[PDB]
Amino acid sequence: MATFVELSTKAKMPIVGLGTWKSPLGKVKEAVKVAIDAGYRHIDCAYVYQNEHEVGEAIQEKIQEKAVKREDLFIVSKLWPTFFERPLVRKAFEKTLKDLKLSYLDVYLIHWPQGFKSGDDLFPRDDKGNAIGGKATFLDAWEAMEELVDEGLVKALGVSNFSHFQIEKLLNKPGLKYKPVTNQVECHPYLTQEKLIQYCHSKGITVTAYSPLGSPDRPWAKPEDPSLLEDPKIKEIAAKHKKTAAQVLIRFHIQRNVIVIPKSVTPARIVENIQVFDFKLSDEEMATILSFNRNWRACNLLQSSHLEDYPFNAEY
Ligand SMILES: NC(=O)c1ccc[n+]([C@@H]2O[C@H](COP(=O)([O-])OP(=O)(O)OC[C@H]3O[C@@H](n4cnc5c(N)ncnc54)[C@H](OP(=O)(O)O)[C@@H]3O)[C@@H](O)[C@H]2O)c1
Ligand SMILES: O=C(O)COc1cc(Cl)ccc1C(=O)NCc1c(Br)c(Br)c(Br)c(Br)c1Br
Repeated sequence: MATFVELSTKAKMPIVGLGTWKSPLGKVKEAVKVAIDAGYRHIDCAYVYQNEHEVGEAIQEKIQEKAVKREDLFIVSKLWPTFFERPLVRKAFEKTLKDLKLSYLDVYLIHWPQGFKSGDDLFPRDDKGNAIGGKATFLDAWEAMEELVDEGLVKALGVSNFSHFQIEKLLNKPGLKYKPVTNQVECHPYLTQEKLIQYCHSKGITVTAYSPLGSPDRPWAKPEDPSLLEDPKIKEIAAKHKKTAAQVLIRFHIQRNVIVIPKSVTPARIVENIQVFDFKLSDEEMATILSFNRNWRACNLLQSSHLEDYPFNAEY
């Protein structure tokens, strides 16, 4: 189904993908199967979601049943920041690839720019809940990740939650073998990322929008927190096309040429979320939606600010 966004490597990244954060075991498998049936080809995964082994089962089921070919799939995973020391990059990725039951990843992302204490405690923190840093940096990680590409275990590298300063830091590293093909960040009408998107696009870096629906199931959600799916102005635009709010929030990205990865394990929503290629938001509707920016992050902590390379203090 989906149209694509051309990467700098000329690989074609499907513009709508399936999110898998918090997709439970015993539902993520069916989620993936339904999505591939509905025409999804891009699946967004991560080591830290601890459900890649169930994602792997589903992908293998559908390739073996002729529903899809491996080369038409676009599989993305992410390296967690406790594994930034070189030998741990390899062991984490190998766990990821084995779980996914694949011979290669299409894209491997640095999940978060700050290094955390190395090892298999994924969330090292002090008593007060603040992150514990490790000395390895995202540049150390990138180095070991470039080997995976040399060996063809990964077709391309990317970053996630990077501000333009840290991408500059990355692109200006003397000795860089490969460049990031995407920057995966939170993006939606409340956090429109105009400056970051402009920046990345000018450096030949695509943007992948995460939490496009305002991530309404996030466990740290307060009832006073803004809710994009219930936003009357968003709902007004959807009604105007006889579409759902989710469909408008997804199509918003497509029209900015931004890749977008709504998560669902509900078959109807998964199908709904990819029916976004039969309407168009007008120029005035795009303008209106863009105006909703209030720099609101659904995904934030301030529990790791004390570490170097915190991405959200910068303006973009
Ligand atoms: N790189 C990063 O740091 C990072 C951070 C956050 C997220 N992620 C990626 O981005 C993906 C998407 O973001 P997200 O999971 O935070 O939240 P999201 O996709 O904005 O929203 C997910 C929530 O919306 C519900 N939903 C999905 N479609 C719907 C629809 N059509 N109508 C009403 N509700 C709907 C889902 O419910 P059901 O599942 O019950 O259907 C789920 O509760 C993640 O799954 C993950 O792959 C990456
Ligand atoms: O990546 C996903 O799909 C799910 O993302 C999450 C899931 C949970 Cl339970 C809690 C927080 C997030 C999240 O904010 N991720 C982006 C993010 C990460 Br990563 C890290 Br590390 C830090 Br520090 C900060 Br701040 C932020 Br913002």
